[PDB]
Amino acid sequence: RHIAIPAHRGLITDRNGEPLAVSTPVTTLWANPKELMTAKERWPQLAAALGQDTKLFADRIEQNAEREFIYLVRGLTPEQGEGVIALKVPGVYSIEEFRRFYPAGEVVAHAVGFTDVDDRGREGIELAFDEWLAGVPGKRQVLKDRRGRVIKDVQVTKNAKPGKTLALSIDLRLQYLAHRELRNALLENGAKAGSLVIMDVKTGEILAMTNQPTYNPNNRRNLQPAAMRNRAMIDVFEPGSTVKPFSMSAALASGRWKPSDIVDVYPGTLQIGRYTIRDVSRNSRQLDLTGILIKSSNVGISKIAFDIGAESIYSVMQQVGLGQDTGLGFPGERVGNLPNHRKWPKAETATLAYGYGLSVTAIQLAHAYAALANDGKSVPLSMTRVDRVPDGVQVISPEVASTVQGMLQQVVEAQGGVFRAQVPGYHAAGKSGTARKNAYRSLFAGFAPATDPRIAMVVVIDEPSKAGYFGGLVSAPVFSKVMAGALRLMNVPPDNLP
Ligand SMILES: *C(=O)[C@@H]([C@@H]1NC(C(=O)O)=C(S[C@@H]2CN[C@H](C(=O)N(C)C)C2)[C@@H]1C)[C@@H](C)O
Repeated sequence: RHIAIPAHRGLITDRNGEPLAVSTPVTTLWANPKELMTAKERWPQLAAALGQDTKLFADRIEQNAEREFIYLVRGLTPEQGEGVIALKVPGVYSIEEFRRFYPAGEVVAHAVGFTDVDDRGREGIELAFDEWLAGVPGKRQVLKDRRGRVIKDVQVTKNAKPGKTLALSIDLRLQYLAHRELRNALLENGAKAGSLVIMDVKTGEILAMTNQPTYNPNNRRNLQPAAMRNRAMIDVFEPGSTVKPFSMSAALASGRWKPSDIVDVYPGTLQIGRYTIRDVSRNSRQLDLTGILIKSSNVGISKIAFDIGAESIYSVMQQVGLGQDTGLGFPGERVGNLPNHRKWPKAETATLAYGYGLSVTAIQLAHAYAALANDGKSVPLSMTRVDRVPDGVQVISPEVASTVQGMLQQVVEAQGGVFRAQVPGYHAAGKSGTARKNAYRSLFAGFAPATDPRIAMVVVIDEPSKAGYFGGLVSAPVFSKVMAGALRLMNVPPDNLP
């Protein structure tokens, strides 16, 4: 009785108007088997025109002989569709439909996602913003005799309303740079999987989100399953040392600690009841707060955690969004877990403090660094272009955030620091770490320009079979290269000036 009139699906562009998902006209062929059944001699030419086996085609028509609508083929070009319609096969009609094509392809596959056969969002932005993008389908009334001769297509019951254009937060230029550099780093280190997230610290915008391995959304016939995984939003891990700047934020906000305060960590181990906290680097006695970060001392961070209490640490981590909902409403996005133990024994206090007491995603870690870089102000995450920036929330006092930024600038720039993360022409800040899932990931989280932050970035490189990945060796060089390129693409003035 009714045949739907598909609506033009809204265009998806990057933030600069570059096309990412385009509704393109296609011609679909359908048939009324009751009418096709009267023209059996035409079937082989029809089957041959559709590149279909004559018998498989005949069986399909015979098996559907009492039906009034079946699809023959979907998604042909207008010219191909016209050519078959030009054979004048009785009971064979055409529907002008729309099919999504993804011009940037594998470069932004997970972020954009894709639609199903019926042009409905199935993954990523296509799904998250399906109501905005879809539009309203039309309706046409088909009236036939008491069998299969089309008596009336009388009218169109309702016209189609097209979907709405959507500009993503993604900057395809930064996305391409991140994609290329993550693939390069994976090949260099013998790694197979990873993610790279770039964020605008002032606006909450996700400027880049790339996952390796990736896939071509235009050709989804039996791909590798690992390729489909949106790692940045789905791979949950214990962030480890990358959350020590948050434990430091709690220490500075407690009123008990100043950056020049000292902690004795010798001999790089600390016994707490039956348990032993151990530092990987064990060449220290007295360290200031910046030194605890540079040497990544678990003993140093744990002693501070015992002094200030785990409640203060848990609260900073919860306030910056670690193990919390992002509010993006992105399909398949995971939350992780930040356990609120209410009362923490010494062992749980220490493990929380050096980041093995919680599980987060790369997106949550990048959002947490954005808050720190944005002078302690958290702006809601956005996968769409943000024109009017929300007020956000002051989650870390501006004083504490500015102090920790300076400590992280020293982690990158000071003697003995993560020098492979330095960005020529700029001052940069960040912290390397080894994530845990035991499966490991090499991490670098940071932001730049260090003295007036604009961009936050997280690099996650998955550690294969055997260890040996140090975040400072593996992920830090990727941060340097992508950050150098992203700041220049954004015309951010160099801050490393005399
Ligand atoms: C945190 O993730 C763990 C520590 N964090 C780091 C780090 O700084 O990435 C280290 S590695 C330690 C510090 N610098 C040395 C280094 O980078 N190499 C010699 C290459 C060794 C620890 C793994 C923490 C939870 O133990």
